[PDB]
Amino acid sequence: GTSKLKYVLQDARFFLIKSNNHENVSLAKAKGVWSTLPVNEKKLNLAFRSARSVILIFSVRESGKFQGFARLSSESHHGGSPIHWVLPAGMSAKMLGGVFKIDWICRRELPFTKSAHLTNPWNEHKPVKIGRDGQEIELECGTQLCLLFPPDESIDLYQVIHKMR
Ligand SMILES: CNC(=S)c1cccnc1
Repeated sequence: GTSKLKYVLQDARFFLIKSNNHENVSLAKAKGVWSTLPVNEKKLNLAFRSARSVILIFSVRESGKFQGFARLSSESHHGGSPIHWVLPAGMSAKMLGGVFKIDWICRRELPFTKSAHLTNPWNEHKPVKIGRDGQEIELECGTQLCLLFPPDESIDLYQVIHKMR
């Protein structure tokens, strides 16, 4: 193991991403990308410049689980390869902001039952599973949440560490 993981998470910022469906998380995992609404895009871009790592922790709504976590490798950009997201009913692709590149750190799931002892000070100390899309997770809570995930032995954090700057 957990030492490189702890190194990547040191002084990181953490954001809860609430996905409407599994398809979008599958796309994010396959293509290494995420796109969010402008209100959250602006926050993530600010955070990316502010901290050595910005971690997105994903949860599919109504799944009762987190599906993994990833580190931003870029601010958002426009004009790249299109992504055929399955958007919420009533939302068009033009309503999204730009695309963030992300490097997955863990593609394994974690059930909410395992995080019940973790509360988020930045959301009224409610259990960390509770939060709107884009809710920031305070450092200690976010670190402990990430350390609860099963180790993902398919991941080598060597290349992620070299991106930290
Ligand atoms: C791929 N991004 C999706 S589906 C989304 C929708 C609404 C808010 N944030 C993100």
